[PDB]
Amino acid sequence: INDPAKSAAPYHDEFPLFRSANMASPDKLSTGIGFHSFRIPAVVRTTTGRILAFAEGRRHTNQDFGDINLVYKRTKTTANNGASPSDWEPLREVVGSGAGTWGNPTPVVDDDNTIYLFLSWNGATYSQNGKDVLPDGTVTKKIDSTWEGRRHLYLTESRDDGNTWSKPVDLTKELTPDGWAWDAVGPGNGIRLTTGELVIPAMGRNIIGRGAPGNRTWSVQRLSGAGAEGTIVQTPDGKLYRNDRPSQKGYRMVARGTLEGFGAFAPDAGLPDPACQGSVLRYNSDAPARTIFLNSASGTSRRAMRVRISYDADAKKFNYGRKLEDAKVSGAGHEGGYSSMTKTGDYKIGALVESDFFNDGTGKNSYRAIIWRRFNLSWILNGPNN
Ligand SMILES: [Cl-]
Repeated sequence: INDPAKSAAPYHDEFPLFRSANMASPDKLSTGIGFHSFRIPAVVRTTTGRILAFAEGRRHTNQDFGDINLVYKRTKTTANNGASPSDWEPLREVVGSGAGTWGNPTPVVDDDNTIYLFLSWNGATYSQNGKDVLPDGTVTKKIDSTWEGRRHLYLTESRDDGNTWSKPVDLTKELTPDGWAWDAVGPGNGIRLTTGELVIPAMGRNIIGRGAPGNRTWSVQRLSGAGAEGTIVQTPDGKLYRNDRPSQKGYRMVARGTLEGFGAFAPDAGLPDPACQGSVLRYNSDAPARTIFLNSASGTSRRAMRVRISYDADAKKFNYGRKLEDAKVSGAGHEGGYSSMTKTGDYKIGALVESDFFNDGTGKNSYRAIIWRRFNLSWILNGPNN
């Protein structure tokens, strides 16, 4: 019941990291290529201490389809922990080839500091629902099971602390079941287990990496009743824990297991969710061991961002935690949406969170930005609603 972290001085700081086209100093590539919106964050700390932040750079609108590039920023040094805006490099690109969709960043850092980045891809003229109008008036086809029309799974990696990235390699035939149309990996992050394997959450399955770090053999672990957008953590007991976006608004869907198989998914009544992506983080294993969870704690709204701690060996129950709105950002829209968390080298949690200007309401022209937050366990534990 005692957590020494509560006695530490509370710390928080927050600022926009991916600045949409409507903001002052909007984020653009060195090529001059700009983006209406940034969505779908992912963040990892590498073995050097450098922080890598990934996002979908949505070129023309905030929509999930059309020309979308996979963009990123690194901390300028391995030691600055992204503490202030000046600690971050300008926007770079992992991949932006063609006018199709490169997205769903799902990174994991291997033992050798190879940073793997799993990605989803679809063609320029396809969308999840089909019949969507593109900027030039073209009407999309519905994503289907054909090679051209299906969702692909790609893998790129960096061997130089995120400085450069390989041309992404298509692993669809190997790691996506045959006959699938729609697919998703993450988005958010994969993990490295105490036992040495990599686990990457995906739609209806886990991707498992075995063998030599940065030289892994990949395989698929099929799951029953998993969601499209999943998260994975190793709980203090050493078991695996999937915490997935539900198909309908309500609660997070949770299953527990091992590399040999999982039990059933069931709603976690303690974790309301509006059918949106979430994020989970293994903080520490020594007493008191902690798992961190972040989503919108609402059955209806994405604007109820809440970070929580679980002390349970199986992460059975999370505390109330703290509303991110307790440390609100101004000038970057209405915060809430997808999120991603890492530990920093200075004993903080670093979180990326989507934000929405809502200037076009629910419409395609509403600018979307991504906020970077740092806070310590003390900040969470000293929340007024605990
Ligand atoms: Cl969504």
